[PDB]
Amino acid sequence: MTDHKALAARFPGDFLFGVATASFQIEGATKVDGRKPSIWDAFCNMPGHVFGRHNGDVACDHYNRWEDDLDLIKEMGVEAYRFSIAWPRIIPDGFGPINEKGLDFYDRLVDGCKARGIKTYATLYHWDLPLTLMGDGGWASRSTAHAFQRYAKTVMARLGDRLDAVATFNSPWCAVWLSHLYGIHAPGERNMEAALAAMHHINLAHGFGVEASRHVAPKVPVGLVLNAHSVIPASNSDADMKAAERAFQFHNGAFFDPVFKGEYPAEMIEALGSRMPVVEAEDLSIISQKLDWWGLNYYTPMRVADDATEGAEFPATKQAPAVSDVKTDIGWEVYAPALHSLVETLYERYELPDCYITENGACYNMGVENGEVDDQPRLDYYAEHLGIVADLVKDGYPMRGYFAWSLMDNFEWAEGYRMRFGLVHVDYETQVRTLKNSGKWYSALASGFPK
Amino acid sequence: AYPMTDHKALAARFPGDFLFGVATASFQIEGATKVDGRKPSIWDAFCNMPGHVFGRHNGDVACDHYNRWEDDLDLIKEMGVEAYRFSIAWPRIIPDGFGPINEKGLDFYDRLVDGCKARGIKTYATLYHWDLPLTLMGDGGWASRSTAHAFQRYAKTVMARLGDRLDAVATFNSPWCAVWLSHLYGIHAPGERNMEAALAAMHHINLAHGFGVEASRHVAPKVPVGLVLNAHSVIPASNSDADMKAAERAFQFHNGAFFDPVFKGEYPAEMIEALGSRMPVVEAEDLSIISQKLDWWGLNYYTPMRVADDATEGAEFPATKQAPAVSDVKTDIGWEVYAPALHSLVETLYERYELPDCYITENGACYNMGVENGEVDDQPRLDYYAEHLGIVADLVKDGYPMRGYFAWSLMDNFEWAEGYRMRFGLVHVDYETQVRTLKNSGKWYSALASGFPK
Ligand SMILES: O=C(O)c1ccccc1O[C@@H]1O[C@@H](CO)[C@H](O)[C@H](O)[C@H]1O
Ligand SMILES: O=C(O)c1ccccc1O[C@@H]1O[C@@H](CO)[C@H](O)[C@H](O)[C@H]1O
Repeated sequence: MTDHKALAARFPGDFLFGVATASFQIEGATKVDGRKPSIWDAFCNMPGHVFGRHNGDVACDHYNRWEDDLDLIKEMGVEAYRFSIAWPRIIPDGFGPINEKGLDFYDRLVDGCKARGIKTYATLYHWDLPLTLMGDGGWASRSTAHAFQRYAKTVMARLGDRLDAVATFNSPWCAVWLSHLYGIHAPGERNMEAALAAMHHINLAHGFGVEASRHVAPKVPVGLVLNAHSVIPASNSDADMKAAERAFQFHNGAFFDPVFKGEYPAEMIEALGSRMPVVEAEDLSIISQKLDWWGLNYYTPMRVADDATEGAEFPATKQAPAVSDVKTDIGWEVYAPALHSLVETLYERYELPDCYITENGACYNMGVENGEVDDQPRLDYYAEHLGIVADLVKDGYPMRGYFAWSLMDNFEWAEGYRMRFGLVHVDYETQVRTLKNSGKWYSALASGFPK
Repeated sequence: AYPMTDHKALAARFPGDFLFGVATASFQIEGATKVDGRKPSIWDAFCNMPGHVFGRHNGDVACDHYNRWEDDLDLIKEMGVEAYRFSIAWPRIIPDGFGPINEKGLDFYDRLVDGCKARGIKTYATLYHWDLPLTLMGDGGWASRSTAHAFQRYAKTVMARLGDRLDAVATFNSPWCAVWLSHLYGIHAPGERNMEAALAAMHHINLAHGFGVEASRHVAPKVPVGLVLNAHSVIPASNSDADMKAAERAFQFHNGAFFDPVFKGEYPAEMIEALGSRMPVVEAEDLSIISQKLDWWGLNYYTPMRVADDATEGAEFPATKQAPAVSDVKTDIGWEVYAPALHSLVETLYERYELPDCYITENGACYNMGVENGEVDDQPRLDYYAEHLGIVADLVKDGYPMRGYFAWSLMDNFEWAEGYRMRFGLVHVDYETQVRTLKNSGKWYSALASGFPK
């Protein structure tokens, strides 16, 4: 289980261990140095969308504290840091003039990492769309993909000489369905037409980003970060099994199929295709450019059952109950085997590049007692899932690295600051960072690498 | 006694100094949404996001009034109509809501008002007709008290430039729409459905109105200040004690939310009992600022709001449901035509509230006929005007201070969630050619209005 020296023995000597973070979740300084609002600033500040109307004005104050945070990462002995770049700082209206002050912040951040021997994994888009782009229709408008194309080039032109890796998007599933169909994330739409348009334009923007990054910075390996869902049927009935496949096509295939097969899932196209935006002739060629790596985000299985309610929109599924009785403080089922079956399914179904676990972590809300944080269930979560990752390596899968999700407690989207995911406790009143016991344990594991 | 046109008989019923006008709104007619420093409004975003507006129609082109304004003023002049009521685009004047003033934006309305003065057309400006700068959504939009101060500063900036020539100014057009329809019902931008959001919008728009009144008089004390409201004509389904109570709750929520703070310096009591706990912070000076004396007010009327008690358990205040229509006549947008509801509404308001002079700022009808042989035969629109103008003349006879009337829609235009499909104009616009064609209703209105001032 939790014996780190024994766990470490199961990984190759060149395995990459990392910690990860996202711009709006930690940075604060929302109106500083030319930054303009993102769709999340708007979402937060409109009553109804976010717990307690919590916003990102301060968060972890990382914009000002970035040096201490980097020193913390070095002191933990962690080889890699994955962060996202705030489009609203770089090109504040989305289109329009470049904010060189904005590029400067990430320019210094990357330099600080280089000096400290910390490998840099940058994500171009982790949900903070500049608000002004909503004027054109946001992700529902194709022009937004070209705004992204230009943004991608702008960032890589400045950073591409030092970045160890880059990912275009993190979790299209959230930016697409959760944001435009379910109304849970910004901009909070609930419309199938809007969502399908967002779907294609995000896929297209990804393809634009790959291309742009390679024209300016060909040495930098390009990736895409996806929260692929481990879809588990409620039963072995034909009904529930056919449900599981429809769910897979809609929740995963909507992104994996275009990127890795250069097509949309056919059954999904039959049901939803007529409400999709224009797909120009070169679109799927651009979307399906070969990647150097991909990032898997995993937390919990997606248990589905057939939903035979009349007129139900594709995929016509409903939530099946948790088999495990272990749950995190946000209520997510803990079931590590669903990570093994997921990776197994994906590598059978698609031609994938090397894989990095880019997010895996757990919500537990204990704070500081006697200068320490006893977050044993988080420690246990990492041990179990890292064990699975080690199994996958054994089984022959190209698992090259693992990023622990959440360097520190932060703004957790619709949950506000109530749900803590970090390895490092952050006291929001004092901004004091406190390494948790899970973090001390992860640091012990990671410190031994590379061997 | 010999035959007389209806417009001449009608004209005899109005006092010699009655004011006749036509009216428009900036986003509905201007187009040119990305020139001369304009940044997007919440309606640009609403239009372009699939699901909110018919056909995803937007305001990019509209009637191209930004470029054809002189021709449109000439049309007004030729119609012999005394007054022009228009709105000013905040996204043109202060593109980010807060931030640098866009002089180019101000220049447009500066030249427009000069063109009206040069033509002898009286100018009635509306400062806000729903086109909030998109950037203000970053702070929460109308749900944030700061937005009220952003409006305040915008109002001041506008009036400092135009105040020497404007005949009247209204701060807002239809709070009901910007508040409930936009933040509770989800039908208008920004399309929220949240009571907490709506109550914040409610108070901050009431507050912004008061700020605007003070700002306008500070820098242009000569200009008469008003507020334009779509007061709903609430008609109970019956005189049962239960429907009667429903009608009063409906009145408090749909009208009193705005009339009580503005004209009585307080919110309706039963509404507070049900909703007060979810309202934003009301500071010490708020209601005295909101309730400043006005020089006039504008009534928007189209159709009645017929209500019955809604016994649905747990129903949110005011807990009413739609009651059946009495007339079977409807416009092409589906609204009951029922002119006497205008009479009972003005009666009700003048007995409940201490109100200044009244101008009918919007009255009109959706009918969609186009051009045939150079003409638009829109007799049902003409009949709507003649009948409602008869009600207005009746209200004058009955002792109410009705000082003027603006026919709503000078021209066919962008109709919000309906897009360009619903035509409200006295002037037809062919959206392919941008050709204006004065309709038969418009020629009739022109013949009436030209006689004034007598
Ligand atoms: O945000 C969600 O609701 C979500 C749900 C399922 C799978 C992934 C999700 O997003 C990741 O989880 C977040 C936890 O709140 C993290 O903060 C990450 O930022 C994010 O990438
Ligand atoms: O949109 C409504 O449901 C509404 C209802 C009652 C009173 C006014 C209303 O909006 C006004 O009517 C518009 C017609 O589409 C006009 O074009 C005006 O611009 C607007 O002020």
